[PDB]
Amino acid sequence: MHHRQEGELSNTRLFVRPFPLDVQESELNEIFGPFGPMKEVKILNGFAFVEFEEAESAAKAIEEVHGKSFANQPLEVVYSKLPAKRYRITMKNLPEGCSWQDLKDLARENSLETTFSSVNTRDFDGTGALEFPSEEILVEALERLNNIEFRGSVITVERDDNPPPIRRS
RNA sequence: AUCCAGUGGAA
Repeated sequence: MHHRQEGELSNTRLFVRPFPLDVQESELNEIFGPFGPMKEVKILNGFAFVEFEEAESAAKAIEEVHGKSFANQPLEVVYSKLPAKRYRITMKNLPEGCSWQDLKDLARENSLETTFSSVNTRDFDGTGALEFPSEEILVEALERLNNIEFRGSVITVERDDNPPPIRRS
């Protein structure tokens, strides 16, 4: 959730609400399936967001699904928040004194700011990754957040040419 | 009734 909204989406994401409970990507692929190639469906507790390759396939499905049922409940699909790409980079550090909370405070106390922070490692290696709202923060982070000496450790933030947004929940 | 897109403030 965020206070900044626009409601001027690319006409592709479709927000659903009146789910049963065990929907879990088992009937969206059937209802939204014949409507278009459907890039992805992100169902989660209390709602879902289907997405299409064309503004036409999305509008068509909403026009036909916002007035029927898949769970003995009246559906009322509407347009979702604005689909958007974001940036990410690979970072290295030390297996101590770190959590995604500290990399958020670290990044924001220099000049830049992270939209998300991670420390994906099984044995906790200190290494992780950082997210950015655009490339103009990535190309700066590798010069400002690079090797600044954090807690006596060292941040090796560098661009690995991040993949597209993570698929599904 | 109704908004997440790595379902996060130590998690």
